[PDB]
Amino acid sequence: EDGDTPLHIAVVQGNLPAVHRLVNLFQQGGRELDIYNNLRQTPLHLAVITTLPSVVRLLVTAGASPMALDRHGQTAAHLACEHRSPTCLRALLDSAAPGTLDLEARNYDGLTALHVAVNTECQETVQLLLERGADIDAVDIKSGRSPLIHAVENNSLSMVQLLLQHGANVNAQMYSGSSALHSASGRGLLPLVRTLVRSGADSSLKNCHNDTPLMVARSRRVIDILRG
Repeated sequence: EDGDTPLHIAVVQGNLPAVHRLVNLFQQGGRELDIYNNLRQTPLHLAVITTLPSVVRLLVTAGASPMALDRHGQTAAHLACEHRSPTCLRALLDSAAPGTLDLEARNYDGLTALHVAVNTECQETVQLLLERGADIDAVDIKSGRSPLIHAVENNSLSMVQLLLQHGANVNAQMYSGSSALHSASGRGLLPLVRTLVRSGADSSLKNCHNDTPLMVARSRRVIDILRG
């Protein structure tokens, strides 16, 4: 019955025993576990949102799909990252059947789980995604920016260091042809300029305006770093 979502309720109330009972009942009647409420959430979405790793494991092992989309096109993985929940992300990645979970999934905004994680600057979720195969250079359709460029624009030295550590292309360019270094240089983000240059950033790379990171240097201190 419409407005009847007993499994959704059991999840939000954190009642694992009830969830188990209901999962058994659903399976006996051929009912899908990926049933939507009026917010377009499945019970699995709710398990991640509530931060219940044990429930996530039960549901996924029982056949709930990690790829079912919510209202904003978020997969379970996307939701674990926006909720800064490494344990739920771990539960999902460990429980999913081989070949059923794709970390390159794009939400309606166009972002991967990695983009979302970097934006929260949660080091734990970023690390785990990267260890499990997430494409570190993936570019979302909206901005054409890699996670590294996102990190530089957010002025997060931690994320910049973490991504470079994991093999990120330091010379990736946006639609306009600007790189991470153009951004750091133009804004005078000294610690970032130092980190990018030592990691191999190309200071001669031209954008669509024909500008190089050297030409947009905000101050003499930046120029000094760029030139060594």
